[PDB]
Amino acid sequence: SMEQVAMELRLTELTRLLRSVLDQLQDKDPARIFAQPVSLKEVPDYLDHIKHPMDFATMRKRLEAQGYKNLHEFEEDFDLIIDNCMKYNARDTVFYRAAVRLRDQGGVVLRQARREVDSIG
Repeated sequence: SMEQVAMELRLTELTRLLRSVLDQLQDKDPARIFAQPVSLKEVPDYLDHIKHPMDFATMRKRLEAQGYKNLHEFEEDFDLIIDNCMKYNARDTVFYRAAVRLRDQGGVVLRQARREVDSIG
């Protein structure tokens, strides 16, 4: 139907906007600490601690399949990246500290993303 096509176009357009958001957030991780999944070869107990792992590569896979239906779903995955890191790692670590800085810098980008998503519909 035409209604289904129009809904598909809206999802494609959201996908384009989320890809720009993802690129902007990932620039706030210049050390690439969050670029890839925590390796279970290297951190074999990770899944005993963290029940829903997340990372930027995994979000990019989901995004390119158009698997984010709305900005809430995308933000949920970004907050998992931060929140997982701040539980597994202590305050005095480069990991924890990178997550704080990504959270603080990302909030700015996400504040305007929410306005754009709402504005454009």
